[PDB]
Amino acid sequence: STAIFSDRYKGQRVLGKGSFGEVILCKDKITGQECAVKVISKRQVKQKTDKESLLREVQLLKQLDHPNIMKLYEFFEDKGYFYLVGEVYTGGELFDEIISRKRFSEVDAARIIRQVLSGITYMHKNKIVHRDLKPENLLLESKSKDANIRIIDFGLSTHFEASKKMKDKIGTAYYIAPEVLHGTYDEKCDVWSTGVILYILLSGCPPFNGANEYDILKKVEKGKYTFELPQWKKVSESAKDLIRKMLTYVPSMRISARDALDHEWIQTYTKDVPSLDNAILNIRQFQGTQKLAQAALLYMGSKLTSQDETKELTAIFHKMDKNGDGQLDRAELIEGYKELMRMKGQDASMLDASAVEHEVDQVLDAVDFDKNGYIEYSEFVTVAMDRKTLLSRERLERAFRMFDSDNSGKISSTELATIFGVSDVDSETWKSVLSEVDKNNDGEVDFDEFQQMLLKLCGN
Ligand SMILES: CCOc1ccc2cc(-c3nn(C[C@H](C(C)C)N(C)C)c4ncnc(N)c34)ccc2c1
Repeated sequence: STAIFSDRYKGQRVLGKGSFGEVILCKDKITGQECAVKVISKRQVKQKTDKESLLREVQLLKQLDHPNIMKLYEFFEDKGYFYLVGEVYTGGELFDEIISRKRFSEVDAARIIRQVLSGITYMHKNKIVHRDLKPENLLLESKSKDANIRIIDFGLSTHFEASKKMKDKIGTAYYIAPEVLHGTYDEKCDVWSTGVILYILLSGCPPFNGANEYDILKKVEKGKYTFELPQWKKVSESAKDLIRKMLTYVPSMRISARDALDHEWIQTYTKDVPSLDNAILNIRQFQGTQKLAQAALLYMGSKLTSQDETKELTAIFHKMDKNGDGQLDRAELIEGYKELMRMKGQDASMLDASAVEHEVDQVLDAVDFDKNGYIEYSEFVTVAMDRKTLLSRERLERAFRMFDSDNSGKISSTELATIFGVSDVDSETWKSVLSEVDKNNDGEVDFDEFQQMLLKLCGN
């Protein structure tokens, strides 16, 4: 009688890893409506509150409505997962659209920040705090150029513990309010994060920066920042005054979301403004660096998952092969692949039996052999996993290219230091690894070299 997610929805495709879980594009089996489902693994994420409190929050968020906040439609739960079913948005992340623009002025910044403050104000009225507000939580509603910003992930932080794994942690330290670090926080922390994002939109650099996560956290905690850089000369006084008010240390003296909406800067500039060319270049650099460290971490992770899943799948099938001749049929292959999912959460794309039948067919319709006869599972295993190895190898490659804006084919030692600082790989550890692959003292690596470093940084 309790509703089953897969009874209602089929998976179309994965949309990536978000905070607390993967997101999958799904479709209602009856009505045909498309949805973006965030699937949270119960094993991998400790809850902060009881079930009663989670349920009550979900019920509230189902009834909330605001143009700058993601719409939530449905909530499911079974033995291992939460399924959070929201509206699909196709505009991508705000910053990925900002990097691909000729001009960007304070008028562009003010319109974006007004949308963010508007969504935030509304949620604070409803006593919902974000805590983790950052640029990848700002999606554009569509590919249209006038598109509304939809803030994602309101509600989650209250109920779920943040990951301390670096794959999940990257990019977060720049944005977290000081009082979150120390444990006594309330809705003002969201003004702080919004202040950091605005600082970044108008200069291209984080106001609190450092060589690794803990050095960023130290800057945040002392709370000092300056507008002394060159690009701050191209910016109105009123913009810096707002930022000062939003990055006020003691939360009770910090400006509220609502009072920020009535600020001179927002009033004036969301109604003869020079472009901010110097900020577009730095944000393009900043985004590129952030995106490649993520891809570096996700690539290392999927290689670790592959090692785990390759050995496990082989063992499962050996048990199944009773006669010991290596011959299993598609139905057994499906049963073996299902069992791998029975004890693993990395394929949130494999939501049910029919997602797995199709995925076996795809592997099978590559290995060439017939799916109505018996099969050599050894072969099947070696192709199934690579459809994540090659798949992930290609996603790293693209971010390497994206990062290499001069198409030089290479990343300097200085740039590696920056990528590995953001990735929290120890300086001595990656230099050590660099030495084992770059024996010419070029002080630069090409893609395959950079890839070899990462395999050596995840025990290969
Ligand atoms: C209470 C929070 O419940 C939800 C439900 C669905 C969610 C869906 C997304 C989401 N994530 N993504 C993919 C994004 C990015 C590619 C835009 N990242 C996380 C891989 C989306 N793309 C389009 N529309 C969406 N709604 C999303 C993010 C947070 C969500 C939170």
